[PDB]
Amino acid sequence: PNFSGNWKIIRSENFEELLKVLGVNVMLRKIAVAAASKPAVEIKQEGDTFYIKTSTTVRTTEINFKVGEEFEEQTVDGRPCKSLVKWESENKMVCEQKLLKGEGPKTSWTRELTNDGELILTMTADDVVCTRVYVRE
Ligand SMILES: CC(C)N1CCC(C)(C)c2cc(-c3ccc(/C=C/C(=O)O)cc3)ccc21
Repeated sequence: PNFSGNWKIIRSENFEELLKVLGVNVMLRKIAVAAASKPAVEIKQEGDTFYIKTSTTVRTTEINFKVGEEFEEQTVDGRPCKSLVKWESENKMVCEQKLLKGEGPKTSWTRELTNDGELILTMTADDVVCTRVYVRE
């Protein structure tokens, strides 16, 4: 079974720490943390073609990409960035991000499928590592 699914979060570490290092102020961090507690995550995968929708009441992100072909999205803190996703295996994709404008910490994300049917999202901003684990429902 591939990345396709409706994914439900079961673990999170260091989400607020991630927003902190990206310069998001306390009140905005509190809104984002509240929204991130209960996201709806939709992934449709066809080979290298991906649709990923992460939706909360206050902020929804939808990206369409092909692994290996560059695209524009936002960083986790809403900064426009150039993205490129590569395979590290059939079960792990790694995305390197470059800001369009301004200055800021180096950002990246990884999505990995475990043999036990979990999805692990890793988001980094310089030193800081945020891990979110999802299961299908
Ligand atoms: C003030 C509100 C509208 N605001 C602006 C600042 C920013 C971009 C940091 C943010 C981020 C989020 C947010 C929520 C969930 C996720 C991730 C969820 C997931 O992948 O499970 C990412 C960002 C929500 C809300 C939010």
